[PDB]
Amino acid sequence: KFPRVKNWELGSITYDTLCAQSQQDGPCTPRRCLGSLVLPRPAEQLLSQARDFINQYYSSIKRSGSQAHEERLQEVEAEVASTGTYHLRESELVFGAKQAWRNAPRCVGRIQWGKLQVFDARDCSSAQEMFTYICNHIKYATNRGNLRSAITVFPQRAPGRGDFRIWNSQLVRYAGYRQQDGSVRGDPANVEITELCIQHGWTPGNGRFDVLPLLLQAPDEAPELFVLPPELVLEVPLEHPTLEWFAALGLRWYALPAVSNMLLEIGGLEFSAAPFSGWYMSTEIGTRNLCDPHRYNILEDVAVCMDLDTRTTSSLWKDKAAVEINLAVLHSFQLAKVTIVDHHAATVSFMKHLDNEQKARGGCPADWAWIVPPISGSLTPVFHQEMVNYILSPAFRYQPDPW
Amino acid sequence: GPKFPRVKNWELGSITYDTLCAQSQQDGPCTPRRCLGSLVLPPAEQLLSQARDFINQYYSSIKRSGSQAHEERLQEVEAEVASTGTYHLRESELVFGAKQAWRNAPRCVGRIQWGKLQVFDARDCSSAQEMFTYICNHIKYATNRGNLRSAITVFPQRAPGRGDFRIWNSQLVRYAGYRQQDGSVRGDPANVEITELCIQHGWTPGNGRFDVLPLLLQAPDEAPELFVLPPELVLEVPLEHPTLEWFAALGLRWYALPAVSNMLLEIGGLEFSAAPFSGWYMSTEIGTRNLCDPHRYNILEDVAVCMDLDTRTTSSLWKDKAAVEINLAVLHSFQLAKVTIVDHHAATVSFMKHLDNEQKARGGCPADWAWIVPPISGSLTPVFHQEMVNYILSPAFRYQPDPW
Ligand code: HEM
Ligand code: HEM
Ligand SMILES: Fc1cccc([C@@H]2C[C@H]2CNCCc2ccnc(-n3ccnc3)n2)c1
Ligand SMILES: Fc1cccc([C@@H]2C[C@H]2CNCCc2ccnc(-n3ccnc3)n2)c1
Ligand SMILES: C[C@H](O)[C@H](O)[C@H]1CNc2nc(N)[nH]c(=O)c2N1
Ligand SMILES: C[C@H](O)[C@H](O)[C@H]1CNc2nc(N)[nH]c(=O)c2N1
Ligand SMILES: [Zn+2]
Repeated sequence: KFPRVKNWELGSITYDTLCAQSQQDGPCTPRRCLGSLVLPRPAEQLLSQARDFINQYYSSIKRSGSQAHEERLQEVEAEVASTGTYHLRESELVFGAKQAWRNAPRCVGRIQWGKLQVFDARDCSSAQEMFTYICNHIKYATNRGNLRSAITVFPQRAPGRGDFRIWNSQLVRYAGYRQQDGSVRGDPANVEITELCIQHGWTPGNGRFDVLPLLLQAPDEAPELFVLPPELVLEVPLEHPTLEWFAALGLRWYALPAVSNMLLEIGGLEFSAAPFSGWYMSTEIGTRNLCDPHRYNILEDVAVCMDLDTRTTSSLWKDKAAVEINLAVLHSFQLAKVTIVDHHAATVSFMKHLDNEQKARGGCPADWAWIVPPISGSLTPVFHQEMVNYILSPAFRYQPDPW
Repeated sequence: GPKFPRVKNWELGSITYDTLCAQSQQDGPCTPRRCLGSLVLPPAEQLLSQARDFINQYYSSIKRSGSQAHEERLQEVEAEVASTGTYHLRESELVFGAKQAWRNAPRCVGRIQWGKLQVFDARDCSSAQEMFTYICNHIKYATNRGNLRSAITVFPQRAPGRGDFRIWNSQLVRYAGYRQQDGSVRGDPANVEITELCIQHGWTPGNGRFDVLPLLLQAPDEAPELFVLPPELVLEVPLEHPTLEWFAALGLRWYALPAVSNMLLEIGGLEFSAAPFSGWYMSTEIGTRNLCDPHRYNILEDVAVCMDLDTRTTSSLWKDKAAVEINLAVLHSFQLAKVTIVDHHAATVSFMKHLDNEQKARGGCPADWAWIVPPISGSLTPVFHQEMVNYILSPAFRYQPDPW
């Protein structure tokens, strides 16, 4: 019933009892484990999800069974009975957003979970207003390089009405231009979104690091294009502490990691546009974004500037170049006074979070394959830590692309 | 469309479906409620159905399903179980089964080599002394003066009303771990218990960082007997670095032959409690895990100090830098010494070729992503980007409790 979780570096053992509170099935069965997969393959339901969330909320403020708790359940029930849905109070919304971050099994930054600035954008009626809200989010979150975690929450989904959506997967993303020679200029992950922007009237550049406009969509309307004021998008030129030629590569990356295509679920309510941001863990940039074969793919270039032997895998040229690239990102961000956390510091804080959560809730949902960094896996403490994965609500969730 | 797990490669955008998992007869640890896949360790009628299933697998592999010889073997196996409670594998059945168990092992990245496995039948073994002889032969053959060859030696199966053949050591070759008076450990902390067991059984212990352990071998219903491997049979490689000249002065070394000796080999319901197998190392096994794990030799800080790195801050990436050079040293030294080894790049590439082979041959391949992805430079290898389905097929290798 209760999974036994072991750390193999320390020999310590916990028991996850929190998993029992999961109301949603993952993709695994006793026959086969599908844990390495990236994506998933009435009014009484909503009401039960609502009562549960409201119960969580009043529990969190040490007010269970109190009159305001009882009265709040009646409101929710009254509203659902009459309208098929209900609405959250701002304080409840704030609670729900923090819990969803807390419950996100793939996020290594969760030690920070209680410190989230929540912007209520539920009074938004147009793409233009979404743009204003997003611009303020970016300004606030970026804070001249001293990054602060934030989420802005747009109006919830409603029956038989189009969703508010941000079409971009992040608020800040570099264009990928499919050249005719089959190659890709810029970021290949973004070829499609780049093409949608062009179709909807965007004048493209021809750089490797052209910041994309946002396609914002108000319900049942064509999306609208919005260029971000370049002074809002903080960026960090990449150079290397000891290799002078590195800066010549023309490499750079943006400060603000803001996810804008995930769905936020709270108490049965769904928020289809609720962009959030924290700060980068350096491997996301140095390893995945810059070195993935299907991304900027710079490994061989850097390796050659380092005069390494590309001819054979056994010279570990890839491993060597990857380390210098990650060191460059960390150095550069530190020099530009922009918040960043290395994979060692991050995983150490995550272990502390696991311990905090073990005492607070009896467990912590974690996706080992995502928590372990893409380089130097076993060099970090989380590699040696068993982990249980499961879905708790409030939750962040993937959703289909609006097109 | 298809009612089977959809598996995606995110580097190449290609998709497959695993139909093979439908053949899984054993539940793993996961449920729809929670995934437990990161966990390291999470009656005649029964035997007969396992036996019938294996015999069917065997006759399929030789393309004789439905044949007279197929149906006679089924009747032959059921008769044996009916009168003895158990049965016995033909020689070629054992060879097939051993290979299929390796082919089926979700955690082994070396499975491209699965068809090339030398199977030594030792089911006639009747003493601990004889077990030692068979093991020495295995080591000699498998080591082959550095030109390593995959092999397994199969000792007699569990018999009802009789004690097991057991090799107490977790590997045929492992280094002693001596608990110190200050609480530290000299040698390999992984092997402290087995080391103390060897001493309790009369071994005269050394006091180096790399003393080869003797073997504790247990014949049925007898106390384990102790055997020292003649040093010339145990091939070792002193570790040096191709450019850092001081690395050789660290006096680090590792053994050539990676031989797992404590796992249970299950075929058709028959259980072989002693069936040691060996391949060749993937270099990260030694350079990253054995040498840099905090609870193993833990040499990262020592090497980083020699490299004059800033060990006072995480953001200098001193651990990453040191780990790279250690792995390079491992590869460089094995190659210099002409001892077979494979780096994590070549290994993972070959495993991808294996996935493609198995997709065509069986409609999938059970694989443990957390074990297949190497402990350094994960996303720089192609397997990181490959979704993987994990499930238990049989024949299988399984963990089994330590015999003490
Ligand atoms: C404060 C510093 C933060 C750090 C260092 C951090 C770190 C990370 C990292 C490295 C990932 C893996 C992403 C990937 O590799 O694609 C991740 C995932 C995730 N994080 Fe964070 N995060 C932070 C803040 C936040 C905040 C404020 C939220 C929400 C309010 C959040 C929610 C999530 C979610 C839902 C995922 C999974 C994304 C997906 O499945 O694509 N994180 N985090
Ligand atoms: C020929 C070259 C081989 C290579 C490069 C190789 C590689 C590996 C590696 C890297 C692991 C992970 C073990 C760990 O990290 O602790 C592993 C596990 C495993 N291998 Fe191999 N292997 C090879 C040959 C063999 C052979 C001949 C067999 C059996 C017939 C085998 C069966 C297994 C099994 C059962 C495991 C799981 C071990 C466990 O769970 O503790 N491998 N292999
Ligand atoms: F096609 C796809 C289907 C599912 C997921 C995919 C890639 C994994 C999703 C990216 N995951 C989040 C990436 C990201 C980017 C920027 N910031 C964060 N971030 C910020 C705070 N915490 C995480 N995360 C592609
Ligand atoms: F206490 C424990 C409980 C379960 C597993 C554990 C460690 C993971 C098992 C070691 N796994 C095998 C390591 C190994 C060593 C030498 N050779 C191989 N090998 C040889 C061919 N293929 C793999 N494997 C401890
Ligand atoms: C197939 C595999 O699950 C996929 O490559 C995962 C692995 N772990 C990851 N971990 C993080 N942090 N981010 C990712 O995108 C992925 N991708
Ligand atoms: C907790 C985690 O499951 C454990 O440390 C695993 C991770 N992946 C591994 N992968 C391999 N190849 N070998 C291992 O011993 C482990 N250990
Ligand atoms: Zn699972």
